[PDB]
Amino acid sequence: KVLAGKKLTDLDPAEWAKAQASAERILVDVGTGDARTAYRQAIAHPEWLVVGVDPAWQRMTETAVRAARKPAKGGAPNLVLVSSAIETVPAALHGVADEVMVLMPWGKLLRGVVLGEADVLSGLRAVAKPGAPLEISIGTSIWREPIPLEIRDLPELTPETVVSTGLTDRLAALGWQVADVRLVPHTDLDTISSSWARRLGSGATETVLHLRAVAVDPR
Repeated sequence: KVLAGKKLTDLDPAEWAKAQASAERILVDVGTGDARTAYRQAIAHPEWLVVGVDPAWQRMTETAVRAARKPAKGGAPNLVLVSSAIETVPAALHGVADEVMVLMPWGKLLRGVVLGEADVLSGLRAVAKPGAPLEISIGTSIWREPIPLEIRDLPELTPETVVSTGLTDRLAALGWQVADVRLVPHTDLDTISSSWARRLGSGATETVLHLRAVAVDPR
């Protein structure tokens, strides 16, 4: 269930309850990578319960080590790294998110987002409270060669194609009322995708497709 160092242990239902009650706000990152991005949201907002959810738990191990240390040594006790896929999220993670974030997704998470697949979008909808925003950010440079296999068979997602492909309708039918979709050129990449193999301040930027939606009633 939950990362505790380099070992994943079980999270006591009670402790998971107190942590929720104790938090000003709950933020859920689906698809976290090595989870440095989730770690920094936790450091910047110690009162947020930041929850990183992703099946590939071995990659979040270093983040978990650094987060387990004492406060003065860069520890972050408000960071919860959950080992789970979004398509079959456990019932304890149902309706907890004040905000759901999908920051530069890869693999199935990325493909399900571009295609508007029921299992990914409903899993994302399952974790959110009514009114909670869905923030999806995808770097557009994934559509230059070589285009990643998980999306190589699709056309480039633009603000205009999001509507004409019916993605905006599939989102609304699954409980996601789209509010805004736009391209933001020259976006500092360190804002939505940190990494322990990357140094902050490199100033690397990219064009990023943003999509905000709000959790409503499914059809």
